[PDB]
Amino acid sequence: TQTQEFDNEEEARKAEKELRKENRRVTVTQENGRWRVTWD
Repeated sequence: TQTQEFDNEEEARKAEKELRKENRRVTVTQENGRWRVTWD
């Protein structure tokens, strides 16, 4: 469990699609904006 924030270039969505193929699981959360993808 590790909070990694990304750009607003939408490479957080790329990171969802990419890191899932290697990392345990990523959790994309734009709570009040700010693409905070917490990967395990």
